Amino acid sequence: KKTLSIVGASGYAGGEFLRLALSHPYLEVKQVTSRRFAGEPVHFVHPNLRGRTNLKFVPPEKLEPADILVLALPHGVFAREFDRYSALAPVLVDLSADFRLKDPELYRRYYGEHPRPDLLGRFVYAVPELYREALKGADWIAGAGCNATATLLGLYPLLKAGVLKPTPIFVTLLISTSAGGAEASPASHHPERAGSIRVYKPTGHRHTAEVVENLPGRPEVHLTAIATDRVRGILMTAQCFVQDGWSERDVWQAYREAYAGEPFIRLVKQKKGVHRYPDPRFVQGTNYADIGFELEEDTGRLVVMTAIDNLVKGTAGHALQALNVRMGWPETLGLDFPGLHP
Repeated sequence: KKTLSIVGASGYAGGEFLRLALSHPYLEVKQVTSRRFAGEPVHFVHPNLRGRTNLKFVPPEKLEPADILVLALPHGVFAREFDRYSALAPVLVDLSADFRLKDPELYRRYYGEHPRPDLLGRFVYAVPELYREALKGADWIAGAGCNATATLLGLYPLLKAGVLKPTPIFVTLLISTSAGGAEASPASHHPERAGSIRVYKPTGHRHTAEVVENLPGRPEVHLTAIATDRVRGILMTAQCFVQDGWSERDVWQAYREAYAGEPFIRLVKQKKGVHRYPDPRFVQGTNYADIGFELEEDTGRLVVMTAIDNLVKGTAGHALQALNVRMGWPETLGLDFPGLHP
């Protein structure tokens, strides 16, 4: 049973990890930090945790060493104060984008110059379905972007098996408002925001970098993020074309091959019934990535789909799953919630 503390636990990413860790049998949450809510019980910020823990936020200066340290700070902050936090634990799980990329110049293009460039390539990208082996020996784990996770899981098998023609792949993601974080903005005032569909980042999305670095064979991939008013969830859709000869059966085989035995991948193969395609609503609160596709026969056009809860499978859930791998614990530990219906 290991000790684990969370930096930036008042945010959505850290708070979601806090919820998950609290019901994990082999983890003991020691400290959770917050400058703003220092001294306040955690349920003051996360009401769902009312009566489930006596933890209170402490200022980060009060931070003591622990076995595992989860960093859920605003992007760029952990990198600027790396030495201070890295000394607190041998195992680091960073949910920020600070150490996700290998190429220092790719990082700069989307985030500006990295302060500790030689550190890039040391953290292992947290996508168990792709790097489980490397995660087993990773002391520094870098969580992946939510949209990146959805896009990579849906596309990886296809590119790995050479299913797609080399032409550009267009990824349109329907995202949620929690993806924007807990910090308010004029655009987020509820009556101003509810009901709106906000084109969010139509071009130049920073998750593109993550997607390109973790897909085989230098594929051309473009992203467009459109935010609906749902609070959680992501429906990733991708437009591309299959090489000639590929039937629907073949494409499923490509997925079965890449993800055979994956505990958190569900291939949605349904010919009939009401729920035939990945739908973020049903994976809400879960660590599942539901995957499906439809092949346009006469054109060869393939529409790929992947749905996940952006805060769980897209953030805290996959980070914990990866931590389970590193620690040698069953991957589903603390991540077995099935979701609800209706």
